[PDB]
Amino acid sequence: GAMENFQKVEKIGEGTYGVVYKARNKLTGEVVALKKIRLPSTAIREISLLKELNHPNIVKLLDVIHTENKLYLVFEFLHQDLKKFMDASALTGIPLPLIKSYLFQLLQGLAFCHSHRVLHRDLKPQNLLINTEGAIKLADFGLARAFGVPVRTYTHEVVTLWYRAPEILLGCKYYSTAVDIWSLGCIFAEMVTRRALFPGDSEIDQLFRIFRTLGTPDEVVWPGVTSMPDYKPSFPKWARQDFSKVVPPLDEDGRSLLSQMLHYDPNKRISAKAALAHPFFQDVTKPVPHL
Ligand SMILES: OCc1ccn(-c2ccc(Nc3cc4nc(OC5CCNCC5)ccc4cn3)c(F)c2)n1
Repeated sequence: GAMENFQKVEKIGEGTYGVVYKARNKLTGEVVALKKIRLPSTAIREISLLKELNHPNIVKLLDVIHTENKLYLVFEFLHQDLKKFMDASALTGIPLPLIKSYLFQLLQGLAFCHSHRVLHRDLKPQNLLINTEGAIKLADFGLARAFGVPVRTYTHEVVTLWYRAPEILLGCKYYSTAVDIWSLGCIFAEMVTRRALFPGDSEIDQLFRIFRTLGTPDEVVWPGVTSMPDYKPSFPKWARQDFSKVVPPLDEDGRSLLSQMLHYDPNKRISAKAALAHPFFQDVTKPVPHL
């Protein structure tokens, strides 16, 4: 069949929807990352369109193969993920110029996809892939619109809530591009501090962690919040903390940017385009990482 063209080399990992292998294309000679999803007509159309969603900071979708009750997604191969790099950099920290380069690149990736009205909806360090040159790329872009974001993965692993926007947690059915800015803000904070910003272990724990740092949202900061489906007037009313406490020793340009990425109101939250123009990026460079 179709899959006799790919030689499996090694197992990379386990995604939300299926297993990912390093593989060799026998006809072209290319080394690829092959995602195998066990199987929907609408999903096939939506995923096939992602072959056109091409940008240097988006993991290249080389092909989509629907065969034998399975969907194979053939991706470009990269060295490792940001999670491994952050774990490896725990003692010393990722240098600020490299954090800045990576955030700048990821914002370009978001600005591109958002310009075509495609959301990621499940950004997290495991979906950010790096090479030895200094590039970083977003993996799994567009798969959430095709399949949804489940509670558990295909292996029953808990899908993390740590990067989930508060509008999603409060039960908004209609997600804007702002949900990805929220997630990337949380990732930015984690790179700087070497600890997850909001490591919640349930929906309410996630919400209350957000509230304990940013203040419990009300009608002043977020018009309509008190009418949202999963909003309860019984939520405790926590005061907002200073960003100087949350992400030390990050400078005022970095804190300004982060604060705008974590605005409660999706309509007030900074866009990817606007974030690229932020003064934080005035001295941005492209360093080569220690991998
Ligand atoms: O524990 C440390 C360790 C062990 C092995 N590695 C590791 C080896 C190779 C790669 N390269 C890679 C992986 C990809 N993965 C994709 O999909 C998954 C992304 C996350 N969400 C689920 C789907 C898509 C395209 C990919 C392209 N290259 C790597 F990233 C890590 N790291």
